[PDB]
Amino acid sequence: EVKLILYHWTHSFSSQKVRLVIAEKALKCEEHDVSLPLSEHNEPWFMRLNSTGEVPVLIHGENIICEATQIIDYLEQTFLDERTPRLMPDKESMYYPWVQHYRELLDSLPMDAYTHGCILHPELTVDSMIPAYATTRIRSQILDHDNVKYLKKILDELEKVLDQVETELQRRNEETPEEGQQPWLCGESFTLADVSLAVTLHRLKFLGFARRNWGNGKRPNLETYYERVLKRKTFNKVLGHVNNILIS
Amino acid sequence: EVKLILYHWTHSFSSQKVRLVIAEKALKCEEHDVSLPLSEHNEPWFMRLNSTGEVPVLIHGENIICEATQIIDYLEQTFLDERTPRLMPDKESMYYPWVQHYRELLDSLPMDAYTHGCILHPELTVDSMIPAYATTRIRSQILDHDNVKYLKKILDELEKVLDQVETELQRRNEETPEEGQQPWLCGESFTLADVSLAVTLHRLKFLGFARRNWGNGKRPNLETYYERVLKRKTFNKVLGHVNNILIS
Repeated sequence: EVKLILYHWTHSFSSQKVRLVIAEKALKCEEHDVSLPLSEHNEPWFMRLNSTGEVPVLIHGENIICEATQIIDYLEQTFLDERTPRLMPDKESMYYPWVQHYRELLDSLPMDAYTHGCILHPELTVDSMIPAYATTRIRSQILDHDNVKYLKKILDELEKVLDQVETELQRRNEETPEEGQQPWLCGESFTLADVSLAVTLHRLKFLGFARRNWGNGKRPNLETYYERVLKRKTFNKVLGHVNNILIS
Repeated sequence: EVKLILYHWTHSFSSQKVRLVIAEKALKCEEHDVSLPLSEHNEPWFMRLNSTGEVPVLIHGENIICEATQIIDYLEQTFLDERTPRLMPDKESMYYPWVQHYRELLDSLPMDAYTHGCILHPELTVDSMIPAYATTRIRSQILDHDNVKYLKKILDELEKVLDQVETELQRRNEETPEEGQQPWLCGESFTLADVSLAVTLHRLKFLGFARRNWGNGKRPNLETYYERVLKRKTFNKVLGHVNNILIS
């Protein structure tokens, strides 16, 4: 039969979203982790995050797509079996603009900039999971140069995106009955915007910028969202150990 | 050992150049032809040329590149063994500007536009190898719309690129002794610009625009170049039967 194939770096933002979509849609893929346990210079996966995560690539028989966003879209378009769950509304529906908006909003964030801003400029992190011995190595080894001003700017922009999200989630909470199917950001169905939000929050925690953005009575609906998605079966299967620096 | 892998459409301009580079550099790859012998609608490979040729993808252990030009560059950069022949001059050399210039010159051509301009607007072709039954199917089935003016414009631009090439080849002929190692476009070494020129000319013949551009005393040095490269072992191994509509 025509088989799905994927070549990816397990510890990569792109691959994380793609694999989560493959699991949400119940699709069976032949995932191949191409990442090395240790680099030529014996850099673990966390010290290697600076290195490009290598955009993933899907091979569906004859078709070939190589980009997280594109591969995700292709999976949605090609697998239309009634059993396969859909992670997007119908184009005609009045949901699609909102869903796509928030997906883009969260996909526009410069995660690559953050990942380098915690290794560097580590004072802006809180409870970062990246070993500090990587900071010194990167700082001395020497992409955009290190400007605390720049890093502080994009993090203030991250606050804006997450503030919008927090508002929408609060609206969801007000609408839903206490005892009832709790909805996600856009609706009761797990959308593509939810896979972006979920992976974003998870990576942010690895960087330590999570505590600053939500917690201790800040963005409470966002805090609840994160604890909820951490328990989801799909999340713990794909992204479960992706933040553990020991497992690699 | 770290192995090379490639997923490609045998009858695709991109894959043709890449596979030719892999052969010129003597590298061993695990090429996988993903193209189908016949489509879902039973369209042979030539009637399927309209369909995107699917950019190829190289997987070198941990590294992943998915674009003809990029994959070619990567192969040049990563395989630096003395045995591996180099298809480019040294960056410092005064050759590199010229070589890269002609490579870009020939890579800028809109081959995708030509491939659709011969199926459509077939009067501009001469001895086209595409069965004419594909023309009628495409013309009625209905990317940029069909304007004879547009097609005639880009073909006049193709004449300019090939006229430059013809001039450079004439200079090569004047420099070289009759009895001596005949040089290619840029020098005695087979460059990346030569793989572009070679595959370009070969595809053009499949489209029928070859006769118009060279032949019968027109661009004689270019005609000689084409007959010469057709005999090259690397060419007949990779691109040998890529223009034969029977072999598929």
